[PDB]
Amino acid sequence: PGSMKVAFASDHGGRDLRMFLQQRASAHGYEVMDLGTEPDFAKIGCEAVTSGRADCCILVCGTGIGISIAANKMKGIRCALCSTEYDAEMARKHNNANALALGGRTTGPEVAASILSRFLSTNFE
Amino acid sequence: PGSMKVAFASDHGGRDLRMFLQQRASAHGYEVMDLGTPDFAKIGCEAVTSGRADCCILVCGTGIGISIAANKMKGIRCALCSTEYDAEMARKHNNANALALGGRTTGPEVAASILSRFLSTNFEGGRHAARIAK
Repeated sequence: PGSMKVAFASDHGGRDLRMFLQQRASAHGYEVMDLGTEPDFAKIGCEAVTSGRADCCILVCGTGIGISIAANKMKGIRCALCSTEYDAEMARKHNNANALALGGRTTGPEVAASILSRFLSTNFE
Repeated sequence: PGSMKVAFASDHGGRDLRMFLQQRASAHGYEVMDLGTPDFAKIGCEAVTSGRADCCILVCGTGIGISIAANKMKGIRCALCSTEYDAEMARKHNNANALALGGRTTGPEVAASILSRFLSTNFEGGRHAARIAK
């Protein structure tokens, strides 16, 4: 986890939850790359990953749907939109996801945190 | 509603859900196209990109791998939804023309109410139309 560089970006509404998630990531040993607060925060999160500067990016959005669509439309990005820990577990084990979209308007913080936690610790098969 | 052509495709494990959602859409007046049981995603999406269906519904394990692959196709916007609100926003804000559902993660009644909200919500093209890119 001390090895893994984890990038985060959010829209305006998602800043609070993003920072909460960053702090849970730091507290479990992850290296946090806070990419800031807004399209804009789209290319930005995904480019940290594709250019090798970050191992994955965590994108915090309204529902996550618009961002998951956009993220996946980029070369070398596999973006999972998860609403349970099982989703995040599968996203990694089966889909080698390198981006997690989370919906701040749709997912409680503690649930977003347990989804994040599982995404970060699951290895690809 | 009577005017809308909806395509349906699913993986092996997703046939029960697919059929069930097909029945539900038929009875609410939709024109259903059962395309059958990641070949099935390319197939679902191609009904949309060729002009044969208005949207496609894709029943998967989690929906995650299908939504990724579906979104890699030009002119496809695939929404993996787990609530009716997700479905509503996927259409209103994102103009999704593909819905991904996870048969392993979503219960049949929740999947049907997601579908029903997906099929009856229109894109808000107007507000997005004049936004200035760059």
